Amino acid sequence: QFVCELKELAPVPALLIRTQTTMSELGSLFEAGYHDILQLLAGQGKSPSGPPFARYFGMSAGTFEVEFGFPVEGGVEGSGRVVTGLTPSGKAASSLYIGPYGEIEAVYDALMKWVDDNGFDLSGEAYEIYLDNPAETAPDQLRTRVSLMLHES
Repeated sequence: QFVCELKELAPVPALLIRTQTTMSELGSLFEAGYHDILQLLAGQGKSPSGPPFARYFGMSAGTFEVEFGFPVEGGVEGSGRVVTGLTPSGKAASSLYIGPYGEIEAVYDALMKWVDDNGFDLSGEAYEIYLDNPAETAPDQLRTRVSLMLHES
């Protein structure tokens, strides 16, 4: 029920916040951080050049790495907690998930199955691209591009 593909991601400029967090703080972290990035861009008379995303690394049960932000045209400067960087690069198993974010584990299970069957090894990092904003999109139509980063051995 999920179409999974091997994709070679090309990196582009991004404004990001790279930190470590726990599940209970994640919501507030994203709320304040994405706003930070947006206001920083606005202050410079600019805007994002792509949809927001987040990279996850570690166990959700403890403190895990989370790096998130927006792709940008570049030439923009970071400030405070916001830094300049790149969107992910390299190989990944990717699928487009549609529906409420809470039920996303379904696509992850499909992706992991795909990875095993295609002779790839997981890097451990997950990359999600939030194409639609849950504030103005009905659950059934909410798109999230999910990608599990891959190793090469």
